Amino acid sequence: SHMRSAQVYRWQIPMDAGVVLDRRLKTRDGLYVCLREGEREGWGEISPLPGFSQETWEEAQSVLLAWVNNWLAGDCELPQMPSVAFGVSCALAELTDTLPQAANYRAAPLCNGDPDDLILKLADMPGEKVAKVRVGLYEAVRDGMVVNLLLEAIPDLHLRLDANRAWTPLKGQQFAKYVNPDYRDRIAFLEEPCKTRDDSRAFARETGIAIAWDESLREPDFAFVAEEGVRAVVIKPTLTGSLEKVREQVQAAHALGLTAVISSSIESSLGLTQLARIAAWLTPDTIPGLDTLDLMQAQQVRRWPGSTLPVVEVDALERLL
Amino acid sequence: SHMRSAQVYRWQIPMDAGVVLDRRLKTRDGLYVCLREGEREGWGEISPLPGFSQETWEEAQSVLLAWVNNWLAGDCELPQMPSVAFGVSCALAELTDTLPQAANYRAAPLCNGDPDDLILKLADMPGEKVAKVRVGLYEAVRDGMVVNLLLEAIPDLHLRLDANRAWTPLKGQQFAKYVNPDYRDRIAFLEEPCKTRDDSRAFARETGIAIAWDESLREPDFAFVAEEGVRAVVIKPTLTGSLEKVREQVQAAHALGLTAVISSSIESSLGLTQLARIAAWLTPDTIPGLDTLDLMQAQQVRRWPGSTLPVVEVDALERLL
Ligand SMILES: O=C(O)CCC(=O)C1=CC=C[C@@H](O)[C@@H]1C(=O)O
Ligand SMILES: O=C(O)CCC(=O)C1=CC=C[C@@H](O)[C@@H]1C(=O)O
Ligand SMILES: [Mg+2]
Ligand SMILES: [Mg+2]
Repeated sequence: SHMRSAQVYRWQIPMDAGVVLDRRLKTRDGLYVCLREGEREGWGEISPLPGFSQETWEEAQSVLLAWVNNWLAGDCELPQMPSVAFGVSCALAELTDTLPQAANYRAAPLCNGDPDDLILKLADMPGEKVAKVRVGLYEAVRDGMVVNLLLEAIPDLHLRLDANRAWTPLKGQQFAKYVNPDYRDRIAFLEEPCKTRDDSRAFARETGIAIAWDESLREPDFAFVAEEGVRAVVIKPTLTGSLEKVREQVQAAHALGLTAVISSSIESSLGLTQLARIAAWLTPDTIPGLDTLDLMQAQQVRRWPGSTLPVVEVDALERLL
Repeated sequence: SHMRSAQVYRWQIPMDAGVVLDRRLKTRDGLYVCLREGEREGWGEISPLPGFSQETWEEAQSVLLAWVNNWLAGDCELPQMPSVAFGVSCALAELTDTLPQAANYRAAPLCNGDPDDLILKLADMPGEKVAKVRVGLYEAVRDGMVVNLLLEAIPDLHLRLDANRAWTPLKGQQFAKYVNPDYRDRIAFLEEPCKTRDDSRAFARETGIAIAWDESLREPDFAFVAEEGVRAVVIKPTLTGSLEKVREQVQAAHALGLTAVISSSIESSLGLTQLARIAAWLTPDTIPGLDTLDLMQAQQVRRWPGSTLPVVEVDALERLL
């Protein structure tokens, strides 16, 4: 039986109180697609992220439904709208059993709070110690002092930092000055230190601290480039597009000797598990940036193994078809 | 002096009689941009190709002029229309002296006609013997017999072939059957043998004859993929987009162990010389597919070294600004 059918689900997941993204997030709104052909089915998540995605939830819903209406009649071109392309391409890959299963469902811990308490937490980590910490909220001196404390405390810690383009050149300098140069190599990367990319490149070259691009990847005219100081790229599939485009970006990063990190756009557990599979497959030696499930009050449909959050089943979701 | 100025030229170059592309081409219509900032200038060619480019000459002219009007005020986003993106990005690269100069202005000879006469010509070739021959005009038996004759005649010849998606699986088989399996390795690649890409992939896997993608690269949803039988990709910048996108595609091809060939879209001598520079830079060990200048009755502005065609100078071209 080659018979095609499909369902599209619309949903809202309550966020934990206080989730910040410069702006608060109360609810995660999104969509699932389920595609079926004969005995097989595949799922994907279409959840554009407010303030990051160009498209809204409602625009994505429209494009998704139109795409599904075509697919039901036979193969068609992928959507270009990135959230929809991501979710549909994932569902297609599951249908054909070409998105691999994974042993490991990994995430770099996203950490905040009292520095000493974090030291205690990170020292008890098994395996390679990688954690992600936001910078650029406090002043630069405080950030540099705290990073230095963490790195001095745990000799095998490697920190990913993210300034979300907060800094001027001077603030980047004030930060770096407080990080012991003998530890700077264990900043695995600092995402988007400065307001402009040229200022970020100068920060990297001048301080020796490795940077990564994140927001930059979605800007018009971005190109993958090997350049002194850039050590990594952060690929957020929901903001990027198809699974194949994601794969092309990982490949581009690796060809240039750059680390490619698969990272969360605050997807539901369904999309997060798929990101975990993408990471285990395409970036097997890079822990992905997926530690956002614990910002949410529930899982849906597909479980992240080990999570104790309650699970909303398919039958409780709103159906559009 | 950081003062910006620009000129846009519109032109028509008469083609030699009988140039075929399933359809005749009388004239090559196109555009140049010249960008100047202080003491520096850069040039590029914007010449969409009828039947291949989505955009027309006139649509490209519009987009180019609008882009130039922005650039004159300061840096802006590149055009997305591929011919315009190519030409503008080339001009920008020249402005900053980031499109390298080249020693060699190379092209794989594009050959036709009596097989024996071609044998004589190719035997007198200095250096590595690579030539390109069209297939799929004659019947498949004739094509296979002639390819076999050429390869048997010249032991160090490597042929690039192009069927322009002419064949069914059966025609591909009729062709292959007449090529001695001991010589098939010296078909460097056969571009687009079959009407569908799946049929082309099966041709490659089943006959052992390497294929290349050309037209496929510009189709929606193309992805760069290592797969048995695909050995090369043909990148035509005018049909592709920016110099940076071209560079990304070469990089993608090389990461996958594929040959990347920079190829002509029947540009004027100006654009062809730039393609030659792109090839010497990005694909230093791959002779580019640039042997189309001798289809044209004149060069303009920039000379291909060694050509005896007359040169139309800048002062004879129509100016739009
Ligand atoms: O990359 C990760 O480790 C987790 C995801 C993450 O840090 C982010 C997800 C979405 C928006 C941003 O707040 C933030 C980032 O800039 O990387
Ligand atoms: O690639 C080359 O060697 C020369 C250019 C070439 O063969 C082509 C240019 C433009 C259209 C096509 O006729 C043809 C091709 O399909 O590669
Ligand atoms: Mg980031
Ligand atoms: Mg071709």
